[PDB]
Formats: sequence, structure tokens, C-alpha cells
Amino acid sequence: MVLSEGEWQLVLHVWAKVEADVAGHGQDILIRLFKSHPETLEKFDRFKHLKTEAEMKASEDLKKHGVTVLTALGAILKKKGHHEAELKPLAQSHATKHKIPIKYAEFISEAIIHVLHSRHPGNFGADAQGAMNKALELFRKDIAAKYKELGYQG
Ligand code: HEM
Repeated sequence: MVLSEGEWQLVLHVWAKVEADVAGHGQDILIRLFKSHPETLEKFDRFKHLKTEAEMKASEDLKKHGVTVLTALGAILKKKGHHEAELKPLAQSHATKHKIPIKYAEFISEAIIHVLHSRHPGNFGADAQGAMNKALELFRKDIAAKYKELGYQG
């Protein structure tokens, strides 16, 4: 798949807003994922112990990892489809080291869309959400293909 330039512009316009507060958005997205799909929390030996939303919100470590996640995702999105080098090390660590099944990438995709819709309603109308979804689908498709190449499947 290929996004058009107009779709990329909708994606990067809302992303510019996200980047005004990377830590806050990172926290919100990981917490949404762990509340909506509790099984994902189990893959994080670092965070597995957190029992409640209050505890997640107070963890400086979780916030730091949220920044790490969104910074890496932001770098991929800014490539506007030319992301093969950025994707390679991420595919390898998530497939071989962390052992994350590809279905969980769908779950975090959902979490990102939820938080952008909640925080940025005026810059995340239906057309902008559709463009963000296509971007995330492109990312998932390419990561799935690399999983296969690496011997995992997802
Ligand atoms: C937008 C998708 C994602 C991005 C951009 C992302 C990015 C990253 C980055 C940059 C790291 C640190 C370096 C590395 O280990 O590769 C990391 C670590 C990790 N990721 Fe992801 N990740 C994503 C989705 C997920 C999902 C869906 C899960 C699990 C449900 C996951 C599980 C982990 C784990 C367990 C670690 C190691 C944490 C630690 O113990 O420090 N990732 N991720």
C-alpha cells in the first residue's frame, strides 16, 4: 500500500500536536493498551507488577518507556513510507527478544487512535483518522512481512 501526500499531511499535522507533549501522550497510550488488553501487560517484565491505573500513572519508568515508543514511531511516520531501515531493528527485537505476537500491534494501533481522538478532536476528524489508520496498517503489514523473514510469523 501507498498513502498519498494528502494522507501523509493529515497524519503529520496531528502528529505535530502530539509532539507538544510526548510524555503525556505516551503515558495515555500505554495505559489505554494495558487497560483494554491486559494480556499485553504480561509481556513487560518491567511493568507486570502494576495493578491499577493509579499505579501506572505514577510510574516514571512507564512514562519513560512511553517517550521511547512514541519517539521511535514518530521517526517512522516522518519517513512517509521510506522506513525500511528504521523498521529492521524494531522487527528483530520485538520478534526475537520480546516475542510480541503481531496481533498486539493491532491493539496498540487501536490505543493510539483512541487517544488521538480524545485529545485532538478538531484535528482528528474522519478523514484524518482514516489516514492515520492507513499509516498504521502500512506499518503493521511491513512489520508482519519482516516477522516472516526473521522466522517468527507473529
Ligand atoms: C507502535 C509499536 C511499537 C513501537 C514503535 C515500539 C518501540 C519499542 C522500542 C523503541 C523499544 C526499545 C528498544 C527495543 O527493545 O527494540 C521497545 C521495547 C519493548 N517493546 Fe515495543 N514497540 C511497539 C509495540 C510494542 C508492543 C505492541 C508490545 C507488547 C504488547 C511491545 C513490547 C515491548 C517490550 C516488552 C519491550 C522491552 C521493554 C523493556 O523491558 O525495556 N512493543 N519497543
